[PDB]
Amino acid sequence: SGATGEELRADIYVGVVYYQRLRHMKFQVRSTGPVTMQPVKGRKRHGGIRVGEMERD
DNA sequence: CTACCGATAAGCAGATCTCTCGATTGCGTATGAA
Repeated sequence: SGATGEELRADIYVGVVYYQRLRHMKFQVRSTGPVTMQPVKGRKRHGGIRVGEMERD
C-alpha cells in the first residue's frame, strides 16, 4: 500500500492492457442573465434547466 | 295509416424523459422604366 506502506493481504492482479480515450469530455450554471420572461434554452447561451412535469410531481 | 325511437355498420380527433453538438432553411413568375 502507498499510505500505510504495509503489504496487502493478497497478491494483486496486475498487467498491461490497451486503453483508449473517448471524446465524451458539459457543466452549466446560471444565476441571472438571458430570458415569456422565462430563461432561455441552451448551455452555450447561458440558459437554464427546465423543471419538467415529472420534476414538479 | 303512422310518429317515435331503440335493435342493427361506419366518420372525426386524438394519442402515444433530459441534455449536448453538427447541419440546413422548397420551388416558382409578373410589371414597367428605359
